[PDB]
Amino acid sequence: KTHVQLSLPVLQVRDVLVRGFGDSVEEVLSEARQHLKDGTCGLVEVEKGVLPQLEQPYVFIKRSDAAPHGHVMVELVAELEGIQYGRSGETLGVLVPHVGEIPVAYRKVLLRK
Repeated sequence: KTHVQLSLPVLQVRDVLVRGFGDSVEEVLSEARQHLKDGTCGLVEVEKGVLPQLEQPYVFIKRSDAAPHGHVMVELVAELEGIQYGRSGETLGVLVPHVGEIPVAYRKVLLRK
């Protein structure tokens, strides 16, 4: 399938134990997709002071469309030193590994895989 319905655990930035997916734009996008597939991916909602607490490169989920079965359609965009790789809509949050942190909510998304 080109798209997959996922329910992403929303984590508080100060709870996150593993604060990025790796060391290159290509690696973080790769790892993010693997974790999304394995159900081991969390979402941090971006506000003032969140991103500097996480590790670059960042992986964003961004709205790709204006929501089948409650699931907002999203795609992945990476960022490193203020350059983005991809072009998409509004940020829903930054993806991080989920290693058992207790979430505050779930974000239902339809991921272009």
